[PDB]
Amino acid sequence: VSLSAIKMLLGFNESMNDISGYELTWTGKGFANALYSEPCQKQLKLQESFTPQTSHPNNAIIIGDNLDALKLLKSAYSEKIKMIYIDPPYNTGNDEFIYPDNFRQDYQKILREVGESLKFFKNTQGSGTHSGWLSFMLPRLKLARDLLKEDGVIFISIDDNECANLKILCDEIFGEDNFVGDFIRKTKSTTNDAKIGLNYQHEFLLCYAKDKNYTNLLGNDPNGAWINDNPSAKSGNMKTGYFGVTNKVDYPPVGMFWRFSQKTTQKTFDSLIFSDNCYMNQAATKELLNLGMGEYFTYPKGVEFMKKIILHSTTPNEGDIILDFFAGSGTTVHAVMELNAEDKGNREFILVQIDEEIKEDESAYDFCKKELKSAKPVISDITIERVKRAAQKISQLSKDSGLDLGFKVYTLQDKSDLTPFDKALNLALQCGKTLNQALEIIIKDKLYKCEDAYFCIVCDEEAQEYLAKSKNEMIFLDGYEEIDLEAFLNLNASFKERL
Amino acid sequence: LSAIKMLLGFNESMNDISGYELTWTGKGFANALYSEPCQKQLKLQESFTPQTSASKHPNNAIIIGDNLDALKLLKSAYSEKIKMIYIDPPYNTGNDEFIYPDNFRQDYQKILREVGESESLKFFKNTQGSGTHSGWLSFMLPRLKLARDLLKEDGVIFISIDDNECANLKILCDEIFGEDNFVGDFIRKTKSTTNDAKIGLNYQHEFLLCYAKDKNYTNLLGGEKQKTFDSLIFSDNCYMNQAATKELLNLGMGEYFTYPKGVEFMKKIILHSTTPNEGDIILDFFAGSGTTVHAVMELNAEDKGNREFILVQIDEEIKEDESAYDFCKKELKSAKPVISDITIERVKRAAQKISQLSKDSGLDLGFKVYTLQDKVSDLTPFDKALNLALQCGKTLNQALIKDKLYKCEDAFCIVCDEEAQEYLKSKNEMIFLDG
Ligand SMILES: Nc1ncnc2c1ncn2[C@@H]1O[C@H](C[C@@H](N)CC[C@H](N)C(=O)O)[C@@H](O)[C@H]1O
Ligand SMILES: Nc1ncnc2c1ncn2[C@@H]1O[C@H](C[C@@H](N)CC[C@H](N)C(=O)O)[C@@H](O)[C@H]1O
Repeated sequence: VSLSAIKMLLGFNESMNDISGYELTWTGKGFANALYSEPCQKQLKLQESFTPQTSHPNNAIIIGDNLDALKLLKSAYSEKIKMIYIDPPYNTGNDEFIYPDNFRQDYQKILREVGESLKFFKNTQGSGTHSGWLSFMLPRLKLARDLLKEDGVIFISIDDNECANLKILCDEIFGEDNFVGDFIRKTKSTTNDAKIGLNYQHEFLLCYAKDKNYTNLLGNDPNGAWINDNPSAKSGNMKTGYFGVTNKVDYPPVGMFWRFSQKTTQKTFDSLIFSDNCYMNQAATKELLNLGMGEYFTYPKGVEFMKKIILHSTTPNEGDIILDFFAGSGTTVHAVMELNAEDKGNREFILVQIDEEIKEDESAYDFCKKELKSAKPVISDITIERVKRAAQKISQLSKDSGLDLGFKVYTLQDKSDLTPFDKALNLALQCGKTLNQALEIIIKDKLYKCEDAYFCIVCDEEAQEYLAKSKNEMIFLDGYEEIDLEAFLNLNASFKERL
Repeated sequence: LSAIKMLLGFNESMNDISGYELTWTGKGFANALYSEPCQKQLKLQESFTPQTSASKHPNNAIIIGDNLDALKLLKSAYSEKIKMIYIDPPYNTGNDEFIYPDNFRQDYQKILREVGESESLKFFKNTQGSGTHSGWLSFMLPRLKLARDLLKEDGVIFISIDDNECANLKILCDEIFGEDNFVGDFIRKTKSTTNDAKIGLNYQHEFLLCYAKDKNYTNLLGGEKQKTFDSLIFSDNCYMNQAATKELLNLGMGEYFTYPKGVEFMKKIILHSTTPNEGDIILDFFAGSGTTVHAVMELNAEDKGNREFILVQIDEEIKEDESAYDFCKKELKSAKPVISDITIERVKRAAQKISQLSKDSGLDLGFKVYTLQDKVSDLTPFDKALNLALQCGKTLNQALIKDKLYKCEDAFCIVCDEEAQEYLKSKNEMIFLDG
């Protein structure tokens, strides 16, 4: 209710955007940055442990908003992730994007400034607009950066609708100097929307380094750091590769052929490697068709595509962790497990997928109900199932039992429906221990032990105190549980911590 | 410092209502320079014709000077008239870093209407020095706005660019042409194996952005407007940098321009964005080595089309350590070696070789060189009249009483006295007069 010569205000604002400098602004950016600093409200709850009957699994799938997962993982994975890959929602005309964080309680708590005029900003931010999509991506990218090791990188798939906004957002978050580069993937051969004579047939894969100084994307008689690698690769040397090597006849693993026959070794990541017909959308569709989940996931990425990203951004034999927090059909872990089996590596993975209702009219709905024992069909149901089937089919073909296709499923509960185990695993997470660090040994529904530290939940001076007559190891108590005085004090000295 | 707390806060609150926008230092002055009246006029410098076709007036033009002043000056006659623009502006890379030039102009008069040097001005030019985005965007804005004015309803603009400024460019064109009028982007493979792979990356491509004046009226098929324009067509080895440098070598100009585009690349662009027989005009106001018009000539000569071009090229002084210096000052006998010299010699050599291969009397390979003088005194009467005709809607393609009166189509005179007074026979001509 004021005077339309507010050009005063609009002038002062614009001149201040000049003084403030180069920056991509948009409606709601201020709150998106505040959501990033809010405490974490969630806790992990164990749900399932899948093995494929071989063996505690080094891999993990978390169900929930990736905003909550990442906040939760920060307590133990700050500067621990080797690579992040995310295929987020493009903000196309077709599947157009609604800003979800409107609804979060901590966002409405963040909106304590004024719960009236808010109607105008809702329309301005809106649906299919850039403001909503960018607000959504900001806090999650910031957290993703927090989880990267210094030699870590993040890849993000994107199309024309938000490529440029994305690149500029990542510049602001990761530092423009840490832009590694962009990869082009060919998506199709012929277009069907050739309305103006253009056959638009590609998308983008942006790569940012946490610290580009440490980035590397390459692919005598005494023992040394050579440790000769696999003599077989997934190649095309059918006849000139399937043959025979104390007597024992060695033949190459099936689906793979010998690298021999009856500086010039490193490979660079080429910015156009994915412009080849191999990485088109057709390839992914046939992959999920063949897992029987083709009715249920409409736009997966492709395995050989993901396999190459992983191969260039990770090492085979150092427990590199791969995080994908926009999982979808789980193509990333299908790639990880499949590459790990090929070079006999130990890559670990963390997957995140929100649990959004599948609508009744979708084919996956009945599949979830009937085939997947599910009360309310969620997208994570078929995420998990695709991973199961891939792990199961890799397991059948691969023989190495020192090869880990299992994972554990976790959900996110708002911070008494927690097991003692959930309570203890949450305390160990809050204490630096990670999801792969051996599912802490059980000791009597009250005390648990991870790596070489114990985690105490029902500090009733049972053998709890008598076992804790073992010195030289850190003891953590859950300070939000109930706790007996005499036991606390008798546990006298100083390598103890209540949290 | 406590007062700043709401200043930066009122700003955030104002940006929320302002909405989505790419901002940078000096965008406001960049938009004001667009609106400043044109300060220059044209002076004929040369007329070239390859073979004895003797087509006294070529329909093709080359303008030496600042594309900013050029487009402002073409805006009268050539508004909504250009069919396809192509520009390969400076990329603002790390080595060939880009300095903002426009703050040596009537940007001074604009800053005089503001506060003038004065302590505040030393703040804006410091935050906008050397290879910043802000200087490059401020530079690109007014010229891109003018480029839009000249495109016709069915016009498109193509802009080459690399990773340094792609995203900034895409967002700047969205604001100028409308996001809906974004056509698509094309990918050109640049090389096979890169200079140095410091981090194991082999970065081998660049971008070609396409915007339409009005995406409703655009057609990028090949014929008379069927074969589509594939967004990955230039990812083939055929369009790498080595092709282009191979062509300058073949014209004897290998040592004289550094990173030229390639003829086969520009040809396919012209083929998809223009009809062969309709007088479509191609405008390229970052001429460089003039690959663009080499391509439209070579293309007109195969399907016998009538496309016309307009080149603009700044007359930047070449320095004595660059080999083209000795070349311009002797071979081209230029008093001052400027990049436009080698622009025009490449166009000439290509017109020659194409002429010597053609058997077509009526294929137009010549052009006129115009220069841009501030005077607004060193203008011959025909130049005085050329500007007169130019501002009344007559195109440079159109040809204009012995130093007294001129007739471009059914119309102009500089000295309006006796001889012309009786010359009023051709009643109903609506002839124009100067001031
Ligand atoms: N807040 C969120 N947290 C976690 N996942 C989300 C969230 N929002 C959307 N997603 C999911 O991220 C996925 C986006 C997909 N494009 C991912 C594709 C996946 N790479 C594939 O190959 O199928 C969808 O499954 C989304 O439901
Ligand atoms: N204000 C300006 N007005 C006209 N030309 C300019 C201006 N600034 C830079 N240029 C020139 O535009 C050209 C940019 C080049 N990259 C174009 C190369 C050209 N497409 C080729 O194939 O060789 C350079 O020759 C610049 O000197």
